[PDB]
This record gives sequence, C-alpha cells and structure tokens, in this order.
Amino acid sequence: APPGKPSLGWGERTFAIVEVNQAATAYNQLVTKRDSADVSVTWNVWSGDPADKARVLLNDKEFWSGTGGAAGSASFKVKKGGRYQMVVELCNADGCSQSDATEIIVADTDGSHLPPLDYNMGEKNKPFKQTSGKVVGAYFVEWGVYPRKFPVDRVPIPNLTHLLYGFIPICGGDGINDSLKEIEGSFQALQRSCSGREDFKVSIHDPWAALQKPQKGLSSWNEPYKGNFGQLMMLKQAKPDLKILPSIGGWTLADPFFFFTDETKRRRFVASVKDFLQTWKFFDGVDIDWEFPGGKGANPNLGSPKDGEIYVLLMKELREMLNELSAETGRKYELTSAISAGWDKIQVVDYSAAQKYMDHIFFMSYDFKGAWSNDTLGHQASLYAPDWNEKETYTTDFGVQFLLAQGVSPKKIVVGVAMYGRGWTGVHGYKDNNPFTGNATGPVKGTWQDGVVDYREIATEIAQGKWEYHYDKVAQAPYVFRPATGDLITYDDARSTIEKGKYVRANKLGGLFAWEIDADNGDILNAMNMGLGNSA
Ligand SMILES: *[C@@H]1O[C@H](CO)[C@@H](O)[C@H](O)[C@H]1NC(C)=O
Ligand SMILES: *[C@@H]1O[C@H](CO)[C@@H](O)[C@H](O)[C@H]1NC(C)=O
Repeated sequence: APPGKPSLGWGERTFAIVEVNQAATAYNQLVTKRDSADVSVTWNVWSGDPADKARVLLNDKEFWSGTGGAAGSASFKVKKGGRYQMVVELCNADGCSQSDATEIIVADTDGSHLPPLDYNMGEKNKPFKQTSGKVVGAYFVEWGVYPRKFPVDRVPIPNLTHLLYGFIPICGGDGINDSLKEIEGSFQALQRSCSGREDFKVSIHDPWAALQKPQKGLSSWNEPYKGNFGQLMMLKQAKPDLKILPSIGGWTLADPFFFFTDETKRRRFVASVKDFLQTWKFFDGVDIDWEFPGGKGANPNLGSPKDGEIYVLLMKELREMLNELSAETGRKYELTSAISAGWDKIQVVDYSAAQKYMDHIFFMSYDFKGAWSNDTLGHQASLYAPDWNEKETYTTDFGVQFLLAQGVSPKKIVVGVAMYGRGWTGVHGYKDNNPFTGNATGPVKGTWQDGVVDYREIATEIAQGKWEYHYDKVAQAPYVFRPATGDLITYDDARSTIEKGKYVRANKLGGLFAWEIDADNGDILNAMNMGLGNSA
C-alpha cells in the first residue's frame, strides 16, 4: 500500500537560466546572466504521512530528494535548459506513488527550450548541400527587420555555413563613438543601451529588435527570448553546424577600437566579450570588423601606425579568452575578421602574425569604387583590373596576392561578394561608349540610401528593360547603364560570383561571403554555392 497519488499545485512552469526584462532599454537592466534556474514545486496529498519520502523527477531523472509527504514544497537548481516532464514521487515502506506529469520550460539562450526554426526558401533560392567543404557566409543586419521586412526566418539557411550578425556596438559617448552621430538617432540609441554601463564593453545597439520585437514563432507574451536573438536560437536547433558569429564594429561602429592601445580598455573589452558569449550561447565565437587599423575609416581624426600591433594583440587575447572558454563550455569557438582589400590598409597589419590566432579572414573585396567621388568611376568588386585601367590595385585579385605576399596561408582567406550596387547619375563626357571614363553629377537613386541599390531591384529592373546590361570580360564584373539619364551602377551578379568561386577553388582559398543577405533575390547566393562546387 504505497502513499496517495500527489496532486501538484499550479505555479508558473516557465523558468530562465538567462533572464530578460522584456521592458528595458538599457543593457544592464535588460539581461541577467544566471548560472542556473530555480525551479519550485508545490504538491498535496490529502491525509498522508508527512514523514514519507519525496522526490521531484525531471524526465525521470532525480533532481531533488526530501520528505514532503503530505502538503509539501521543493526548490532546486537546473543548469541546462529544455522542455521537461515534471513528476513528484512519494515513498513509503511498501512502494512509490507518482503524480501526473506537467511540462515546464527551462529557458536558456542555448535554444534548448525551442523548436527548430521554420525557414523560407522563397524567390529564386534553390536548396543546396554543403558538400564543398568551403566557407559560404553572409551578413545579417540587426535593423533589417523594420522597413526591409527581412526577419531571421527568411534566411535561406541550407545554403550557408557561417552567418555574421551585424552589428555589436561598443559602449562610449562623445569622442569614443562619434561616427554614430552621422546616422540619425543611432548615437542616442547606443547611449540609451549603454546607460549605466562602463565604456568599452560590448552591448546591443537595439534591444527591441534583438530580443523584444515579436517575430514568427515568438509572439507569446511569456517568451523569454524574442527578436533576432530569439530566432537565431531557433536556428542552431535547425542547423546545429551553421556557425553564427557576432560582428563587433562595422563602418559606423569601429571608432572605439582605436583606444585599445590602452591595456586597461582592451582587457575590459575582451572580458565583456567573454560574458557576452556566456550570456548568449547560440553564438559560436567572435567576429571583429575593425575598419580600419591605421585609419581611413569613418572617423577622419582617428588612426595610427601603431594600430597594426594592437590588432595582433587584440586577437591574441581574444583567442586566449576563447581557449579558456572552451575549457569551461567544452565547445569550439571561431575567431574571424572582416578586413579591407585595399593594399594601403593591408600594410598596416601583419596578418601573417595575426593568422596564428584566427580561422577565417573575411576579405572585403567590395566597395572599391562608389558615389563618394564624381570623377573616379570604376569597378566596385571586380576580380581583376579593367582593360582601360591595367594598373588598378583596388581589385579582388591584387589584394589577395598582396595579402598572400605577407605570408598568409590561402585556406584562411574568404573572398567577398557584393549583393548590392554602387552607382552614379548624370555620367557625361565619356569616350568609346565607356561610361567609366566620364564624370557624374551625383549618386544614383538608391533603394534605402542613395548611391546604393539592392541586387533584388537591379535584377528586376533589368528584366523590365529599364537598363543596359554589360559584362566586362577582362575585369569579370557586370554593370548597368542608362544613356538617357546617364545612370551607371556597379555590382556583382550570377556570372561574376561564379568566377569568384572558380578563383577561390583554383587558388585554394577559403570560400565566399556576401554583404548583405537581404539585398538578394536568391540569384547571387545560388551562384555562390554553384561556384564553390556545392550540390543541389
Ligand atoms: C558631385 O557634383 C555635384 C554637382 O556637380 C556636387 O554637388 C557634389 O558635391 C559632388 N560630389 C562629390 C562627391 O564630389
Ligand atoms: C572629370 O573630372 C576630372 C577632374 O580632374 C577632369 O580632369 C576631367 O577632364 C573630367 N572629365 C570630363 C569628361 O569632363
């Protein structure tokens, strides 16, 4: 005659290892990284021996032992998230009794409590299989969920191996992150998020988009993690082998890096990064987009020859930080970086020395030519130099060789692909029907900001005959031209992306990567894995 069947009393059945204040605007008030979740039960058997023994069972393995007996309560620690079956067991001299199981959710940024992401392969995306063994990466921007309507559930995930999340900002006010003042509302936004937080620690530029904004699958009022991070958690559960990296910096956010000559700040940075990774477990390492060591970035008042040395010390300590994290986590972390393809910026850093600590070098072989000049027109992301300009040194090919010349091993170089277009308007005074010899009166009409056009748009407008398509066979780069208004646009397409693929394969490079994922209709990513020799 075992004791009576226990009846649990209702308490909340959702707990969080990492807690998120779904109503905060600062980062310190937003997230609490805890080491374990506190789970509490309350049960009751009417008229029972209170000296009976009692156990709480999560998925039929024991988590708590006591007496309880009749009308009892138990609290305990759980260190790994998931969806559990909770049972309270009573025990006397004859046998045991169990209660009807109830499901609880221990949430963790692991994604353990979540189902796999439900993704979309819309548009011209065809499913591939990562048989190449080569890197196929793409950038996902944080702000892409507002007027772009590109949530994480729209990423064609079977066609990537790595995924870069842009961007992770670094705390700091006046002087430290002045580059954000160029973009409306951004500086004020970071300052809100970094309020009460020491400068030179990592944070989140937009807490709403990252963790609070309701997207597909995460609409509930009681979802601990939502937004982009929420869906990124659902992604590691769809494709566990898909590397998801956080990108720190970028063009308008790289300003604080120039202060890392200071031992004190660089150690505080690396520290906050370590916690950042423990706080957000779906990440698989660190990506550093310092633009650029030495200068020539957004801020004209920042830069130093000594920057090249601090770049090599930052990666040495970041690697060590990840090493002693692998120790504790038992996991592997990738350390990567997006560097310039300009030889004048490559010079500053000894990448042959930095490569010891790194895995992947995202060679930004794009943005060579743009609307920031009226009379220097050219190819933005061409492979080689054009016929009319043989001594062009800002090409994909030249930069790679220049980087290889340092002593960098080719397996670590990941060539960049442009999923967008840089353009001009009012091109005039050109010769031989070659618009690049002409000059422009301004930037072309842009998709979001003028001077930049999404490939999605370009491809559509070509099929409507609103453009003239030309392909430079020598430089391996397409462009479109409208003789009337004098509009000229540089970009990458299917053809040139394949040739970047052949180049990587022939020269035994690392693979390809694209900026940005939402500017594609599926044609360039397809060219990316056909060119790298993937399977369909
Ligand atoms: C291009 O030309 C227009 C008018 O000639 C001028 O307003 C603009 O500042 C120029 N842009 C650059 C980058 O020189
Ligand atoms: C374009 O601008 C440059 C500026 O130095 C000038 O030398 C050149 O003649 C211009 N080309 C035309 C076709 O006006």
